[PDB]
Amino acid sequence: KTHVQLSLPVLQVRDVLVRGFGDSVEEVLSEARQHLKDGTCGLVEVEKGVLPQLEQPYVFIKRSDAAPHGHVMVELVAELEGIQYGRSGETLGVLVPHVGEIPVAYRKVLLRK
Repeated sequence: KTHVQLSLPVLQVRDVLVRGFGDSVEEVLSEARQHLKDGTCGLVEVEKGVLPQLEQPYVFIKRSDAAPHGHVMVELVAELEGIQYGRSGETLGVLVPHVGEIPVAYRKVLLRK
């Protein structure tokens, strides 16, 4: 399938134990997709002071469309030193590994895989 319905655990930035997916734009996008597939991916909602607490490169989920079965359609965009790789809509949050942190909510998304 080109798209997959996922329910992403929303984590508080100060709870996150593993604060990025790796060391290159290509690696973080790769790892993010693997974790999304394995159900081991969390979402941090971006506000003032969140991103500097996480590790670059960042992986964003961004709205790709204006929501089948409650699931907002999203795609992945990476960022490193203020350059983005991809072009998409509004940020829903930054993806991080989920290693058992207790979430505050779930974000239902339809991921272009």
